[PDB]
Amino acid sequence: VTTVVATPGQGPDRPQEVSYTDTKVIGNGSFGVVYQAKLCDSGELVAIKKVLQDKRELQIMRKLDHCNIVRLRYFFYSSGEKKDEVYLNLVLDYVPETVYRVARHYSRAKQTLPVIYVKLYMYQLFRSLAYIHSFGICHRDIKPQNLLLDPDTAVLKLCDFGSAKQLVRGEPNVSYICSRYYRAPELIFGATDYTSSIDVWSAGCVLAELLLGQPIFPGDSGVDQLVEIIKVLGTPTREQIREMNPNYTEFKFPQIKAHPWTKVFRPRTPPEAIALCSRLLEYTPTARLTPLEACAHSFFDELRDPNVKLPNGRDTPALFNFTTQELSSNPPLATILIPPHARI
Ligand SMILES: CN1CCN(c2ccc(NCCNc3ccc([N+](=O)[O-])c(N)n3)nc2-c2ccc(Cl)cc2Cl)C(=O)C1
Repeated sequence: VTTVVATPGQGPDRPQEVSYTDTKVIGNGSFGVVYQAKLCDSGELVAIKKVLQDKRELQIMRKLDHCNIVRLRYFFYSSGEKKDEVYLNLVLDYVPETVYRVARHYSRAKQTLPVIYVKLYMYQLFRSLAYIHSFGICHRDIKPQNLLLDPDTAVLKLCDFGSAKQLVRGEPNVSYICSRYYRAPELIFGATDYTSSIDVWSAGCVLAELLLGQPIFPGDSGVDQLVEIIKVLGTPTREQIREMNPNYTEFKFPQIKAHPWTKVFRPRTPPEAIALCSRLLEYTPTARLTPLEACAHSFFDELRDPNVKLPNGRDTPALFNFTTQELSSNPPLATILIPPHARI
């Protein structure tokens, strides 16, 4: 029942005994294995991610500090299933749900996720992206499963930095990255010089999925993923193909008309949600809004209303405590982002 381990963790390099109990398996996958546990001293729930080390998550997790990113409490090396292999354990903050599971509850119940939650969850996702992109860090795996959620407080926390990397101009990066459904079209065209706007495309895919109740681009392969994008956005132009990958020149594809954005979504869909979505799911990577510009979109105006409350009656979580680092990409947007009632 009680497991005792020694571990340094974030902040100062000082290993200490951490005792936890009520260990339970959350899930298994590409990430490794994630367990739920309770810290004995405080009685706080935590998520322990055990990963086998062979063949940058730790490096990135020790530097990040944000309200919409799951924090690293502690980290330790241990034994595991495989003898003589080294396993890294990340003790992170526990959040009970995922955007995937919450969206799946509403879909199975023939409902669309309420707009108030679509606004709250997307705003906090873009806010977490504005923060990591201000350090040049691209997540490269934005999807509903990686967006942790606390249903009662409506707090969203971005997790799983196992695909994350600091993008530097001049250094190439792998094109086969991101879960296929949320993969930006530059990556499909084999671009190695892509930017952090691949996460904005992936966030646009998450937004569209919450408005439709099912993935907008459910491709069965890298090639079929592009067919799903073309069926909605229409055939990309030469300029768009050059913008996505400057070294691709061989795209022969039939002329498919774009599906108008008003027709993609159901008639009850708010126009501002559609308008925001059209500025994220753009072929040209530079034409996409930055995460900080997405936060300042008119679709999130209700969150900036002094009288906004969650359906349960609680206040919204913290949305306007922006740091200077977080506003770096566009300091003048602080006028829109921090409303009159939230300033000082
Ligand atoms: C294939 N799998 C099956 C399980 N599964 C799943 C089911 C329910 C929950 N509920 C939230 C529980 N808490 C939690 C989880 C992860 C972290 N984390 O930092 O990674 C933290 N801090 N907390 N999460 C997960 C989950 C999400 C992301 C990652 Cl990487 C790992 C897991 Cl198991 C999946 O999405 C897909």
